[PDB]
Amino acid sequence: SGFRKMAFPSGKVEGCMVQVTCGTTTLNGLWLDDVVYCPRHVICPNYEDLLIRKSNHNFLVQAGNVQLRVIGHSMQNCVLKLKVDTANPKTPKYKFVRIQPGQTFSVLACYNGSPSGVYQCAMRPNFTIKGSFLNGSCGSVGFNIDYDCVSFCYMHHMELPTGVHAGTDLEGNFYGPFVDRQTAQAAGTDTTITVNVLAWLYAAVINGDRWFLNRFTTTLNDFNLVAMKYNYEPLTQDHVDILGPLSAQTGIAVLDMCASLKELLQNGMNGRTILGSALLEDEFTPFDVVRQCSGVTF
Amino acid sequence: SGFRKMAFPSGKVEGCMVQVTCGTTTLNGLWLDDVVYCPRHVICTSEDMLNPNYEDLLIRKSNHNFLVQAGNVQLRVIGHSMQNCVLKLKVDTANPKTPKYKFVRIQPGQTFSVLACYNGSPSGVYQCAMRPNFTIKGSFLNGSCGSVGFNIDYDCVSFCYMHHMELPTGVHAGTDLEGNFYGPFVDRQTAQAAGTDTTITVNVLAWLYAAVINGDRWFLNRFTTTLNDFNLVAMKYNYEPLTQDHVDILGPLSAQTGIAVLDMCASLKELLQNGMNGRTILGSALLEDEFTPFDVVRQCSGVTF
Ligand SMILES: O=C(Nc1cncc2ccccc12)[C@@H]1CNS(=O)(=O)c2ccc(Cl)cc21
Ligand SMILES: O=C(Nc1cncc2ccccc12)[C@@H]1CNS(=O)(=O)c2ccc(Cl)cc21
Ligand SMILES: [Cl-]
Repeated sequence: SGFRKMAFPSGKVEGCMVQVTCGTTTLNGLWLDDVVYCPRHVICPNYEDLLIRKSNHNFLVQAGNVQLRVIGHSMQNCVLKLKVDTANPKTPKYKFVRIQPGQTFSVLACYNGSPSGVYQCAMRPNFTIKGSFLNGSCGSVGFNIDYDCVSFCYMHHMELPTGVHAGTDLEGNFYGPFVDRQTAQAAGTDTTITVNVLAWLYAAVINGDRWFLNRFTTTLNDFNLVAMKYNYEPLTQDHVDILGPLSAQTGIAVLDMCASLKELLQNGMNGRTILGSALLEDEFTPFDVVRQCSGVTF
Repeated sequence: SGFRKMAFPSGKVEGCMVQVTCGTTTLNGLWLDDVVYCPRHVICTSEDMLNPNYEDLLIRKSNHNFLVQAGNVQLRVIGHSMQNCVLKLKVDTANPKTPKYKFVRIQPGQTFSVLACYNGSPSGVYQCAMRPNFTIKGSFLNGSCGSVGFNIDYDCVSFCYMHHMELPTGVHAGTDLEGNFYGPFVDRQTAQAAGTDTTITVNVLAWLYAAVINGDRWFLNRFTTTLNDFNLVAMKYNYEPLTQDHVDILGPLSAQTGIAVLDMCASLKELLQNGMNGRTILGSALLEDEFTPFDVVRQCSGVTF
């Protein structure tokens, strides 16, 4: 029993965090094999023109108490790749993956190449993440684990005026219409991740919370009109298929659960909570629910 | 900016998790130096759980009855002893991944990270608090016994909890790393129930200070309160009494935001009376009590917005 916002064990990622310093700027880097990946804004804009003036020795890379020697540098989109003289002996099995909005991941928040905390979060539909980052956190990474393989999906670049965060995949491509510069940028109007709320309703049923269930079912068309009114993301047939296993485990059809969500949207919780929350939670995917309600280890 | 339920990086603890098997029972163990620590109920059957005589079950065991597995390597048990509700298995190999560590017994209201494990393999990490009724609202399935709670302030890991059992309400009970249970619990399958739980008042106040640091003041009011009048109201909402120690502990956050502890207490009094009226505080529609004053100072900026 119990349902918590659970992050992946961060150990495989901790052994990759380094500190990158260029002039007065200090941020975090990801050391995998003989390459350190970090936000290109560490050199700050006309980035290729600023980088051509730099030499390898201008980049100071520190791994714990050891200084790594930079022997090459190149830029890939908004990420800077620093070739170092030593391959990371702690390099795990890894992939660079680009995630979609609604997908979740663990963030290992770091400062000065030293990990300070781990939390779970989701890529919002507006491509921002509601993280917890202070100055110096740039270069902190987001990841998932599949058995023994770490899939790096996010590198932190910036904070927006509303306190939300923006960053890139590990190939330097931003999530969202953001740019790495000091300019007027704002997060778009956000929406609720509907498939995730439904998965969390299934998790509540598994944990013995059924007060919100009713005898009614609905159609995908009728429900999407309701979702559009409450700033909820549209629910697709793919989402319904993905929720199949949870529907079979609890005996509650996806459109049956949709009618419960419809009634919660039109009428509220009436002083009640679901899994200790007075709001509808959307940062647990269907897979996160299945994994936490059947202990998958790494 | 931002405020999340944040756990400590678990790497230092992952390198200590092992699997302990005794007959048909399999659970987790903590390998530090040449000792594996695990719940003593690993020597019990399901039948034994009603009224187990641990001393009588343990005397019938030899070192080779305990199978300890660290990754793909079997560790050799060369000694065993019981300390309260923990079993200590002396092994032939010291853990090369043993971090700098301490065993600390925490008080209710204190928070810690939990590395949930199954078969000596870590599956997830989450942050939680020792409730005033000495239980924890964890996320544990069968096989999680032996999973540990810890804090890593600076570079030393302070082990504070080892998981032992789930109570009928779905909440969890366990011990410190010396085998002493938190709460009036026993490692028996006897009728045991968690006491009525209360809200950790000092933690809710700390989280209200965190909201002010992050730029939100909608809930403040022009009133103050005496400590006694605050407690008379708070206890009607099942809130823990606020002591002078709690007021002293909130001193730094009061100085950082310019809001006196008893003025923040007055704001809490009003929040309990009125509810939130469709508003949220740090993305929550409930009053959060699983962030200590120390957690807020650690995660929040030193400059208020
Ligand atoms: O956004 C940025 N950093 C930060 C990231 N996370 C949390 C922070 C909390 C406080 C202050 C800065 C934070 C920087 C500097 N600020 S900036 O000059 O506006 C900027 C602009 C672009 C890029 Cl890609 C980066 C940046
Ligand atoms: O509580 C116990 N195990 C578990 C611990 N954590 C989460 C679980 C979730 C599902 C099922 C079992 C779980 C066991 C067995 N059940 S028992 O015989 O009641 C029991 C009693 C005491 C002691 Cl110390 C231990 C136990
Ligand atoms: Cl304590």
